[PDB]
Amino acid sequence: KSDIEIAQSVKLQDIREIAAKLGLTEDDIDLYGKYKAKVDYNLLNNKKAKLILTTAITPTPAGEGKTTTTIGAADALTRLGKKTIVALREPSLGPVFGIKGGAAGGGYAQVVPMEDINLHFTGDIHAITAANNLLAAMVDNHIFQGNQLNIDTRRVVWRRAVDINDRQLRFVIDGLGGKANGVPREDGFDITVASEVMAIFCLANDIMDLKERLAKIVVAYDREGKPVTAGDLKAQGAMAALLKDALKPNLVQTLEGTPAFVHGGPFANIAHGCNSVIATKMAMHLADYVVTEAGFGADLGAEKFIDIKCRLAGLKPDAVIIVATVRALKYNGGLAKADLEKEDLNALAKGIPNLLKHVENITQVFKLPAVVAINRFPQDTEAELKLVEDRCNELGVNVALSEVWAKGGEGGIALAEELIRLTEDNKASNKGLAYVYELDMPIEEKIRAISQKIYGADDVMFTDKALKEIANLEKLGFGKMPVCIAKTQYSLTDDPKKLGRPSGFNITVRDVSVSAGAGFIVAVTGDIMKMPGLPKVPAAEKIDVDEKGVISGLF
Amino acid sequence: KSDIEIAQSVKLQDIREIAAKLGLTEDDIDLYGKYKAKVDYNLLNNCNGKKAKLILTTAITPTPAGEGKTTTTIGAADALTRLGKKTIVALREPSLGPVFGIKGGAAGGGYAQVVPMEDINLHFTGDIHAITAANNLLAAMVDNHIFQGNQLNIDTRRVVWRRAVDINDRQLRFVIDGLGGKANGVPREDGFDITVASEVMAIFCLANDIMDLKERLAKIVVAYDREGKPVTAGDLKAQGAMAALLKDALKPNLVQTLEGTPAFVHGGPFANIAHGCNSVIATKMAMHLADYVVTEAGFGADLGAEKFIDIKCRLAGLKPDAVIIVATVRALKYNGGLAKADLEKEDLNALAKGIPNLLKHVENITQVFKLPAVVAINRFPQDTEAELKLVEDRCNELGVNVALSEVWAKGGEGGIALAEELIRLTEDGLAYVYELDMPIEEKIRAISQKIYGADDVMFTDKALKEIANLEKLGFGKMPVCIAKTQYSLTDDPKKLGRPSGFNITVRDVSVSAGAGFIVAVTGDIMKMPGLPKVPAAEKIDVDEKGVISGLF
Ligand SMILES: [K+]
Ligand SMILES: [K+]
Ligand SMILES: [K+]
Ligand SMILES: [K+]
Repeated sequence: KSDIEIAQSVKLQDIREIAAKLGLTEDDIDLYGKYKAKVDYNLLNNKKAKLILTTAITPTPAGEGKTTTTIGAADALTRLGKKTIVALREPSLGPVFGIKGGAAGGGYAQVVPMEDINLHFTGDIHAITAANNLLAAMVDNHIFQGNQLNIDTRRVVWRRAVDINDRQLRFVIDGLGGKANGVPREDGFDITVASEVMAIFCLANDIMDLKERLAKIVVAYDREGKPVTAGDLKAQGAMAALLKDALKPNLVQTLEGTPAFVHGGPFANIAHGCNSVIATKMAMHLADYVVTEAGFGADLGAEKFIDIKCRLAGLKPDAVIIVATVRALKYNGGLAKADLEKEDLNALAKGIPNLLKHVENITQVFKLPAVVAINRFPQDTEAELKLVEDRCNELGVNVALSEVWAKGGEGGIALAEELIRLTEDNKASNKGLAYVYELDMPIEEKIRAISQKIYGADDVMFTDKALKEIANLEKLGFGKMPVCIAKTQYSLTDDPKKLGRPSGFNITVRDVSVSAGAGFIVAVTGDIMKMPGLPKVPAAEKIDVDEKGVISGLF
Repeated sequence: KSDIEIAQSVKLQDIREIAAKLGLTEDDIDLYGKYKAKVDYNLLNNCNGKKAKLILTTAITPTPAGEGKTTTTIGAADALTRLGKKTIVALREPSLGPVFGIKGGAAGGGYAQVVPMEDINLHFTGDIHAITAANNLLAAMVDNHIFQGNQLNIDTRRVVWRRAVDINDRQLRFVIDGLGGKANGVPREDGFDITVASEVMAIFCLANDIMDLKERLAKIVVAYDREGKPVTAGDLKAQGAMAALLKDALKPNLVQTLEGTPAFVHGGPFANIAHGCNSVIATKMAMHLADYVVTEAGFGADLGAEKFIDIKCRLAGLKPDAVIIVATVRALKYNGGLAKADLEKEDLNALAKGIPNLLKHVENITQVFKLPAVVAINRFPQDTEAELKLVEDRCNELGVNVALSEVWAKGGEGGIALAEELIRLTEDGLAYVYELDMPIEEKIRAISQKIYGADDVMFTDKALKEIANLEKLGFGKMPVCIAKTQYSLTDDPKKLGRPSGFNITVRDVSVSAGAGFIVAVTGDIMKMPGLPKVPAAEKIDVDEKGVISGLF
């Protein structure tokens, strides 16, 4: 019984009745069909919820069902009589046509309508694409019309975008055709959700902060090295006007009718891998418990959820879910696929340190309440689960068995109860929030602080190129903001083949740039794909529509 | 009072009420906010009309300062509604591009508007994004096929498909893509057009339903192989996915006039390289849901009206019941040589030198297309009683009445005389300029001689060769779409008046095999406008509440 079969076999509730559960009326929402609606963001200036973060262990090529657990947890809280909202990211449209689409969640833990969310949804990503490309066209128009700001054509760092998996646009030359048609320069397209516009869209408090952030975008450098901004080009009003409706969070729902926001969807390497701040804040204003998540494992996603999103937005998670599976741990202990359906306590024993490292980071470094969610598969023996529970309990952390894939909200009551226990009226902590690094430190000491404390690196090495880039960013006033580290998700090191809990290793930063409007430094550790390619046989080939307009072949 | 202020000062009816006027339940429509809806296209095949009376709004040869064809189009519909006739106005959705370069504008004007005006000028219901995505998906699939082995044996230098963005971006007119070594694609020359110039928009507009959409896309010629044979979107298995991307967009957008007349706004191709009409599915939907439908075509009757009949009506199987030809006194005086500025003071000489242009359009409609015509004049206050009488007198001598229209100032009240005449014209086989079985040259000669009044048509040696390749490849039974300047009946924009003793020169001929017509270019054709020195974008702004200002 497919995710698509499951999603189609369930009568969804009209979105006005889902909105009713949040005390929203016809006047608070803009409908986009029967099962989708945008919530006016002006509600946010007239108490707040407990915030739960769903993160996970180091990911495998397949998955650990993080998003599925994130949905399942919210459905469970709802059943226990808690007014709850699950907040998630919108997937980009590109992959749907290359390597198949997929569910928001899975099993009986989904957010729906599945088909619309995968396609145009409410048009957020299209608005973001238009804004990015307007900016680019305004940069080139300015150069063409006389280049008053003295932009060095070879130093425009702003890139164009489309939400299609198109390798042909990674490296291009545009502005050709003689003097009436542009001025030649090297350029390229990123997949829309990699644009700084998407990261900014997700870190904005409101429409005004969006506009002020957009204005700070560095689009190019002039001929003596000084940054030129979207503000210099007077683009920020037009971009924000283009993003006016998009920035209203999208209200949809779970298979059990828990209210749900789907909004924003940045990269989790070159950006912070979270859904939008405005949506998270909206959920906390309308509910008593909010469940959300961040991309990849807890070394990237949660680190950036806390040290970037929470920091700049002024939020604090009240508890963290660390998702794990017996399979993924045994893979981390070096068992190799196809050999993972059999019980192996030795292999599991060698995989647990990874989980423990992530639990240690959440409980000791970030100092947050935590529960471990094992997504129970059928072949998970009684001993294997007991083993995970014992090792976790020795750090003082509980394990909840999650069966939400198979049973929906009923399969995550134990997790939900633990989360209620963990967050029990004890907010306390006038302290504030524990971050990995402080803002006033130099860029290399933040990268070092993250690499050592979170990844468990001995140290971080820097190339001469990286070092020079850091120096010039310190000068230009960018030395006092969060640092986003772009590395592989499949390992705690920057070498993806190093599984388990690696030690006696370093990270190596090869490139450092600023997302000035987003408000963070991006530190790349090698190669980061910004535009995926279509396979030999794209999924598009088998996507069809019939006489009556029903789409087939997306899943 | 400005157009946006009027559009923001009128209290609009919930679109569900508007839908009810047409007998549509909750149920039959997808709401996009309180004042917009998409109507399900499965209501077509549904049952059986009982088709409406179809009214085509066209115009004289345009000047830079427009003649308000759209406003008259909206007003004739509002008038008809006030005369108790169940009416829908059908219009084109405008592209986003120009709004950020030279500021947007009303859908119509004055008290003859379709609204919400802001939404229509931005993302609306997202139709143009779906189109852009479909076009750009196909382009990605063409390149992927080449990158992955190139079974179809495409010549990389003969990929004629082009990418799309709805931004006025001259930087993308001419590009090289597929650079960065073997891992990043295959080098070729390429470029973007503005989205609404893509064949996907023309096909979007000519499709009868979702199955006709899919089958038209399959026939898109994306490239040629190394031995001259066309490769298609169908060969790439792209048509299903393109249609999936366009599944919702293809449902017509139901909105309203200021007075609450049901309006469709849907589709919007060029009127030079394409046919300049709103979508067939929206017109057909309107003719199904109503008794009168008022719609329009881009530019003057030599371009828009010619193609509305010879391309849209031919392929869609429609027949207009009457034609409105819009003109103004100022426009005619301009066309009779009077050089701007003075287009304010009376000048019965210059008017009499402009009128022939009008009479040529009237002749083409009433004698060549053999259709009931009415000339509607958008009366300005500075128009003298004698100027207006001279236009009426010259028109009455050909058998055509003149209705004074003041729908700009007075709304539907100002189009009563026009509407009453339309009722009279529609109470008291379609004639095409050419037959499909004629060769391409002869079809181009037919339009040029009968409609523009040219002596003959000249072709370059390149055009003759291109034409011949299309004849042999089996594209010779298709309608022909002549792309040329709108500001003149010739292909020289300077030639105002009713020019005599001229020829047209066809310099380039290609095919939109999906859309089903040949495009014949006669001069420079700008498919991607650029931004001015100071883009309108610079003064567009949004406040903490999320109100946009500076858009108009
Ligand atoms: K999507
Ligand atoms: K560049
Ligand atoms: K538009
Ligand atoms: K080309």
